[PDB]
Amino acid sequence: LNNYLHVFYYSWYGNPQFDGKYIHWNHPVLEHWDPRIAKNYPQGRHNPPDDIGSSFYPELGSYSSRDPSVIETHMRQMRSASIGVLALSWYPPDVNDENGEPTDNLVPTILDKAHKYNLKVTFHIEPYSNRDDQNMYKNVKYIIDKYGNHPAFYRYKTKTGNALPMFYVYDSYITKPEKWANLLTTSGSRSIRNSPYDGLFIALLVEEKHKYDILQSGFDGIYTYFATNGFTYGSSHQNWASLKLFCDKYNLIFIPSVGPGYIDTSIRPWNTQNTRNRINGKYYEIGLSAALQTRPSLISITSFNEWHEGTQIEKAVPKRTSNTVYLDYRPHKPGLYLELTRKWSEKYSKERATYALDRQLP
Ligand SMILES: OC[C@H]1NC[C@@H](O)[C@@H](O[C@H]2O[C@H](CO)[C@@H](O)[C@H](O)[C@H]2O)[C@@H]1O
Ligand SMILES: [Mg+2]
Repeated sequence: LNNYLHVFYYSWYGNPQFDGKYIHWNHPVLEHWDPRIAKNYPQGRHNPPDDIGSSFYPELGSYSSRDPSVIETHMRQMRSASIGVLALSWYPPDVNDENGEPTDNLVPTILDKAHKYNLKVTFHIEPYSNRDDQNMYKNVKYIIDKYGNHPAFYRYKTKTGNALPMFYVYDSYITKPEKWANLLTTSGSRSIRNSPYDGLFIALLVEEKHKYDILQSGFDGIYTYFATNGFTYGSSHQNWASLKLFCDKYNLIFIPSVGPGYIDTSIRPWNTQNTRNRINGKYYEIGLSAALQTRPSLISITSFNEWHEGTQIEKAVPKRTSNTVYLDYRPHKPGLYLELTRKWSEKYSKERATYALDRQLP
């Protein structure tokens, strides 16, 4: 069970059975800002269970994240894949993504279940409205005060520092470095550094130039998230070597994000250019291979169950409707991407041993 391997996990799915309504599966088709194109594409909310906001279809179907048996299954599948850490998409309580309802109320159950399959839960901080250095302080405090004592709570166990929480911060670069440095530098007006609420803060890098913004901000590490090689400077794995090298110079944790392919045209029909075909695993493997080159401190996986963007490694089946031929992992099985992960996880987990300065040889 590899604890240096992280996977981005979403809890925002709902169905009538458990939530009393469909959530996220019944996703709207997001309109192009230019309506003179929006009108040449589908419109409105997907009407599940047959029609969902996804180019693939889950084994569990139109499932509820509030369904213990789903959480259980999910944990089990991550375990099969030998992932130790799920990076849970998080919004503050009474707050939600624009296409969902709130999901902090669920976290207690997700931890209990992560614990039950001896898995760990770190937090993937979404860009909630008015996110800044101030409410971030209030939320870190809430998160550790609320979930720190839970034996599922993830802490990067520094070989010989303190065991430190990790916070992945999605679209960090939105908040100016001056503002981050209030919270993330030692002498910042609201610094949690050297405090009971200190952690390892991970910033999304997009453009080459975000490097320097990230240093000025006070962040401990960087992650790329994006599954589409070519989309951003970060998500392009040819760049990854330079980001490792930079991260080494400035004592930053370089966490590359590897994805098994990309397709989001169920909800962003204009977004074809970033579609990547899975090539039955070849994409995913070239991604995980390029990540291992760098000899990274952790590796992140985009994603377990981002179904809208088609980055999910979770078990998916073939399905056909009156009008839709859903994609699927055929020729191979529902578990294909869990096995490709288990494979490369055990390879990473092993290779990572030879890295440490203490474990070198004559
Ligand atoms: O986890 C970070 C990032 N991942 C990809 C998306 O899930 C993105 O969320 C936006 O896009 C989804 C559709 O892809 C949409 O449901 C949501 O409301 C958006 O916030 C997310 O921030
Ligand atoms: Mg150290």
